[PDB]
Amino acid sequence: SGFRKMAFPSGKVEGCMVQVTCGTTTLNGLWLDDVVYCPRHVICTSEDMLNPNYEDLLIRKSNHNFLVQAGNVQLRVIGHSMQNCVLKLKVDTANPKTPKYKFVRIQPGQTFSVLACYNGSPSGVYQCAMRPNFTIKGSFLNGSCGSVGFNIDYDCVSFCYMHHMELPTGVHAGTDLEGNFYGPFVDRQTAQAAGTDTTITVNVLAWLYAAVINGDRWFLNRFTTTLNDFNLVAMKYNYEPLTQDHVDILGPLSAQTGIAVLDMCASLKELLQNGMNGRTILGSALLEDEFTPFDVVRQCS
Amino acid sequence: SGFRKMAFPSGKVEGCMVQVTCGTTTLNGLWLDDVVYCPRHVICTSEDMLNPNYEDLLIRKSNHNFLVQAGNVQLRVIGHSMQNCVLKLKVDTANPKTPKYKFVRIQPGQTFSVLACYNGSPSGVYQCAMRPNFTIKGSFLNGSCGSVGFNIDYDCVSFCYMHHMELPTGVHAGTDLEGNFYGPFVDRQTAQAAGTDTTITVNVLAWLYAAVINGDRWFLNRFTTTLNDFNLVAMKYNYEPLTQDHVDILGPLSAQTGIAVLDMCASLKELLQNGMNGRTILGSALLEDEFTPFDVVRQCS
Ligand SMILES: CN(C)CCCNC(=O)C[C@H](Cc1ccc(F)cc1)NC(=O)[C@@H](Cc1ccc(Cl)cc1Cl)NC(=O)[C@H](N)Cc1ccccc1C#N
Ligand SMILES: CN(C)CCCNC(=O)C[C@H](Cc1ccc(F)cc1)NC(=O)[C@@H](Cc1ccc(Cl)cc1Cl)NC(=O)[C@H](N)Cc1ccccc1C#N
Repeated sequence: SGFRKMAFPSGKVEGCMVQVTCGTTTLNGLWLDDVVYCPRHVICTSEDMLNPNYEDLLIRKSNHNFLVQAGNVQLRVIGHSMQNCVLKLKVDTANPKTPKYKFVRIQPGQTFSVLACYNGSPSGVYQCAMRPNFTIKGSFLNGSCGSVGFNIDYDCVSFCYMHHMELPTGVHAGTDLEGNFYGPFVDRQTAQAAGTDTTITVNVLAWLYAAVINGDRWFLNRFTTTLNDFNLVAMKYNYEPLTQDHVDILGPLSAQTGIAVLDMCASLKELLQNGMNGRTILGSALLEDEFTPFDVVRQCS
Repeated sequence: SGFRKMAFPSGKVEGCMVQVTCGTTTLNGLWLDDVVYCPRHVICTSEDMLNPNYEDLLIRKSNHNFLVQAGNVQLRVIGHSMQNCVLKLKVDTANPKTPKYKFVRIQPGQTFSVLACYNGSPSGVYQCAMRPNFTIKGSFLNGSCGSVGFNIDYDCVSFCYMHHMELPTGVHAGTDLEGNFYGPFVDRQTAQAAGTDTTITVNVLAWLYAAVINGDRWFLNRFTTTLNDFNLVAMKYNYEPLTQDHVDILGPLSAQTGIAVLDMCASLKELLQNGMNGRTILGSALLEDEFTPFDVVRQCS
């Protein structure tokens, strides 16, 4: 029992992290087979960063402009190309530690694990949700660009995030591994804002179920509700509307506890109108919304 | 910027996890050089577990009673010995992925990373504090025994925890890697209770500093206090007394923010007497006490 913020084991990704240097700019890259993936703004000087034209800047580059280091062993770049906002550097050596992997794009409210790296050296691991406004509330310092986010599924690493920048508000923005940004952001050093965020309702309910499974029951009640009347109370408190497929995914948890989703929605409604009266749920005084139904099942099974 | 619950990269430990089987009992072991470490209660049947005599049970064992699996490759046991509550199995192959390592015992309030494993296969990573009553609030299912807790320091893994049992309250108890239990627990299946827990004051203050560094300032005040008057308010709220060496460790954070420790203690006092009035600090509605001053510096530097 117990419920913790849990990341995937990071070793399969650690064996892929390299250091990509161009000019005086150094960030992290991802070495899979004979290709290295990194953020394209590594080809930028500090002045280029204000209003870059990346097709121009890459055209003015040669393979020998790129220093790739897999630890102390420098790697030989034999080709380079752009894939939207990620740079691809072809190297002469396939990575012998390349795991089975996919490039996948995740939806808002889905979670993943981040391997925060600096100078190609992994330094920390944590869990993250993609917020509804397409930012992540990460933990990232200078040098972290090129750090990746991933999920693991039977020894296959699904890479879903590459880190590109920190917004003025201190939240973080990046791309998928094909270089398409999440949300309406671009890779240039201008003060960009995110839309207004919202609470991931389905995740809050998954976490309420985790609480019952771990023996926290004080918030439960005999009341039930309908799907339509709950969503009326969501919008008032800045919660996403609950769909019927969201109820369906919560099916297994509802089964394992004997608490219908709409029964649990009634308890959520009460917590929103009245707060917690100084009590906690799974060690938190807030409704936590960064655990998916899948994350809960994985930890409670 | 940002502040997340952060674990150490787990790859160096993943390369050490094996599956130790005796009879019908299977748990996780730790393979370093030519020795495998696991919890000694693997030599117990379900009846032995009630009131075991481990010197008797090990004496009745031979090397061939122990099945060790490093993945699919079975390992050859050539010797066995007991080290308090951990079993040592000597194998014929040194682990080629053995990292540089130490066995260290941690103090209450110190944190570490847990690699939760099942059948010798790593499945998740999270951070933990050793509570003042010598339990950890972990996340562990059947099969997790033998999972280890560790810190990393310049590619040296300091192993500090092996998981042995879950208490009736759902908290977890284990040993150091020399097999000495943390706290007053023993490896037998009886309902054991932990002493009363307390909040790690120095960690709460480290986390308040992390908040200021990340721009959360609403809780600050112009008041200051003395070391003696603060500790009077601690005991009333079940907080550990603050020592002068605790102030000293908080030195660097106090310097980096311009907020003397005793100035920050005044803000803590106010939060305890008045609560948060519905506001949050670093995404939490509670005073978090599982980040050490070291953890904060590492993430804010
Ligand atoms: C107290 N606290 C919570 C308040 C918030 C303080 N927050 C910052 O000061 C980060 C600033 C915020 C900012 C400022 C001016 C702008 F106009 C745009 C953004 N942001 C960067 O400095 C970008 C500029 C940038 C570089 C490259 C591209 Cl493509 C786009 C942009 Cl916006 N630097 C990176 O993100 C680096 N690569 C990685 C990095 C460096 C320093 C600090 C964090 C990180 C991360 N992670
Ligand atoms: C809703 N929820 C929060 C309420 C709490 C429910 N909590 C439990 O039901 C776990 C029980 C609690 C218990 C019950 C009777 C006792 F008399 C002693 C302890 N505890 C075990 O079942 C030990 C018995 C045991 C085995 C070996 C030794 Cl040396 C000592 C003991 Cl106490 N089993 C392990 O710990 C396994 N190895 C690993 C394991 C198995 C199942 C579940 C969790 C874990 C973990 N982690």
